[PDB]
Amino acid sequence: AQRLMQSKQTIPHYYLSIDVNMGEVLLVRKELNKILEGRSKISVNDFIIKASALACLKVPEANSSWMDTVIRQNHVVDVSVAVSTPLITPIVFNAHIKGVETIANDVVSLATKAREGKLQPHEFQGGTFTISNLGMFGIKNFSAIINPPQACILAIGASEDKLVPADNEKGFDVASMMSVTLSCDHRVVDGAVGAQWLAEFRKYLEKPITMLL
Amino acid sequence: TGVFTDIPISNIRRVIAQRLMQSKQTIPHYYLSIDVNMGEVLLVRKELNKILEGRSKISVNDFIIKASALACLKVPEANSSWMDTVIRQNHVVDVSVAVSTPLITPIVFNAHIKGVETIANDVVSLATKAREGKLQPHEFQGGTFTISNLGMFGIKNFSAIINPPQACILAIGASEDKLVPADNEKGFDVASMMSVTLSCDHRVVDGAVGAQWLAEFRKYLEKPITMLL
Amino acid sequence: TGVFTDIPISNIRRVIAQRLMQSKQTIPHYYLSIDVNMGEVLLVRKELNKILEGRSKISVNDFIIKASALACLKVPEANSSWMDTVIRQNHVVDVSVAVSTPLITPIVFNAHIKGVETIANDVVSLATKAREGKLQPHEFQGGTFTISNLGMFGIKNFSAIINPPQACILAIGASEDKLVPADNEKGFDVASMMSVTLSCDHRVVDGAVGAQWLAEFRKYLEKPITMLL
Amino acid sequence: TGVFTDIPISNIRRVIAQRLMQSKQTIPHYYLSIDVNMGEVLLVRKELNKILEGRSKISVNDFIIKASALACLKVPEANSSWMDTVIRQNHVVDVSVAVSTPLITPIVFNAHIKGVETIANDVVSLATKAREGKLQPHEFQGGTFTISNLGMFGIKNFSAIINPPQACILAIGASEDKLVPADNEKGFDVASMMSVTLSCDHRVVDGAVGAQWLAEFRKYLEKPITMLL
Repeated sequence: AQRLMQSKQTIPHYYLSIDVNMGEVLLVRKELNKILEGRSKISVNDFIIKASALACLKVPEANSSWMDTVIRQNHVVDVSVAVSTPLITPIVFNAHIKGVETIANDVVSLATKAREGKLQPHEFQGGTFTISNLGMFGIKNFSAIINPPQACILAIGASEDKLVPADNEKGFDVASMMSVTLSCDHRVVDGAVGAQWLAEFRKYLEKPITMLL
Repeated sequence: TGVFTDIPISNIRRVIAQRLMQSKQTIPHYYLSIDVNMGEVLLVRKELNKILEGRSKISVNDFIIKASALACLKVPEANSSWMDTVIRQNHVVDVSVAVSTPLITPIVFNAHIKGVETIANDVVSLATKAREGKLQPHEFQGGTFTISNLGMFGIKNFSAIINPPQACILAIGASEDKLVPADNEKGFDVASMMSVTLSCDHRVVDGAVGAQWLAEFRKYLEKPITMLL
Repeated sequence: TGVFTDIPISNIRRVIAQRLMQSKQTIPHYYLSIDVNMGEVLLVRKELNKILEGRSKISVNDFIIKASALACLKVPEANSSWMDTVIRQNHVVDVSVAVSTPLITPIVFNAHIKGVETIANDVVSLATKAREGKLQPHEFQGGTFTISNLGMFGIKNFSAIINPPQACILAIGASEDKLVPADNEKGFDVASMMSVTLSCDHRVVDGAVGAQWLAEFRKYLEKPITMLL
Repeated sequence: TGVFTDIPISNIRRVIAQRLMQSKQTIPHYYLSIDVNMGEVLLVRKELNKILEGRSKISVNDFIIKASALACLKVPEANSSWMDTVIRQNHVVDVSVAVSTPLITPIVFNAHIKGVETIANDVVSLATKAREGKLQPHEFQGGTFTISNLGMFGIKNFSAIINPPQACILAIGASEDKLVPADNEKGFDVASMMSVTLSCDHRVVDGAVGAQWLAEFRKYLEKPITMLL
């Protein structure tokens, strides 16, 4: 409550939003799960991690922190996942490098160490980013408040089935849509770059092979 | 003229010649080979080149780098070095590319991490610094691996000798069009095939693991999306 | 951790490493190769397995043993050893099988005589005594021949180095499905192909006889009933 | 008898054995390979044999000689010798043919000049002087090149070791019938294929030129009239 009252009383928040067409990621996720023996499941959440990290590389200022003297800009990406708990927050370390499946295994081993057992304090340190998704609960859209060392949050909505315009005989087709919102510090993230960040994230997810680049 | 003519032996040629004579007189070499069906990589390469503005070309050679590096992770003992007291096994992958030159050898550093396009740009900037200009000695150090491909010259298959700090080489043949069996009405279809050979130290690489290495490399290339894992 | 890590060199690994370094530094190796059409052996193997109650499985590897042994009889000089004073030519065929192990090498004794199923049972009882238990030293003696196959691992082709008392190795590739020309309406048919390579000493095996050896081996396998002769 | 038997090592066999042990213990060997589509040469060979009265047969081996010689001209460094002080590069091409014998090696002198039929007659008159009669020592001198083919014996592919004054060998496989892709209604056609391997010294032959050599050889044989140029 002190973290929240403090940060919403200091950081000048603002909210940017988009829609992300998740079909292609659904195909690749189905396939990599087929290729894995069942040795390890892979969630959509892992692609979410991988992409948001690479985007933090492409547009660094969404991945920095506001210290009072100087703005601190960090070249390694930690990403903390906001997991609900009867609000434990494991950090995935150096996610900008490690592959999607090691990210998935990392987030599960961290969840097992969290949901029913104690974690070391070292994992709660709120390092450099936060994803926070509530699509399981059926929330369509939501805007979070952020934790003060950092400058941004990523809030993910429920995936849904909308009728987009098409070129076939029917004139339309179904599409999976995720509404994605992004809060920013706005002393460090001016709106055009928050938008640039959301742009790259949108492209790494609309076109998943470009994660290889 | 006459029946024969002589020219003095070059200095750098004697350096290389010492490396080669030494290593083929010490390391117990042996040769494993496979065929790799390159069609899917050709599709993904065409597409990522389409998505790039032409801001940067991407060769097949870069996928070759990325995969051989990740395989070095999956099967570490093909990526190690034989020191006389202990076998030295290194958790970071450097990969040196054997580029022909009127044999300059740039190293791509930490290729196990960096993405395919930064690997492509790295190998070109290293080639520009090599083919017509001097490189720092620091780049010739033969760190931890070597790819060496001669498919441009139309060689189908070839087995190289390796440089002694390391334990292996990857030699890549020309891509070609073979008639594999199929299930359609015709009963067959065309396929792109690359013959890939791999030399090993064989005090450190026993045959089953050299094979395991070749297996993973084959799967990262037959099924390119698994490079994401 | 760090950029590299070290582990002490194993004792048995140094024994093998001495065998390998020694033999690839002494024996003048060379590599002959063929393709062997394995369909007929596949039919006979299916049938003899059907006729056996399941009392004993039979692998393709056993036919490989039986044939290579009979060929050693037909062309003796591929089955001999180079001693410094005289070439030693031995009228009994032992055959050692190079089995991968986390490289244990059981010998099948007098395989030139015993039938295919006793050869299969011999190689399994020897594998059971090897993979998880100690063997007597007497079985590691490298007697007079070596088969070494890596088709299970998907290797297509490979050339091994040999162990110095002997003069040759047989390396077996993966079986595969190639489209050979035919005489029917389609003009072609599928065929099972095994690529088989054979290393030789080449002070004792001149190329025409290494080839003769490979010839007989090819005929005992292309036409399996002639194993009865 | 007994389990083994011995025969004294032959003198000439020790001479050859010294040549082989020496050269595979000194020269840093490596192996390049291609496939050569032999159909057109088969047509021209059939025709020139038809035009000759039967006054002289012509083998495929003669085209092999003519082409490898002209290629030695186009890419000189595959046709030179490694002396310790300087690399010796010779503007005349001798070519020695490795003929099997119960390993006699006649040399065809100045083959870069003489026509295909005089090359054929030269190799037969040299074979007649060799297989059942003594040759002068002057013909065994291993001058500047060696072809060595084992397609008669059905070997598909093989890599030889070379004799130390020289820097390379050409090993020729059996000609075979593969199903290449085509443009007609069937989608494919039969092709005659020869697998050709080439060993090199690799202090004098860097890989791109060994490849260049193999390239020209491939073109003189794929397109036989260009032998006239």
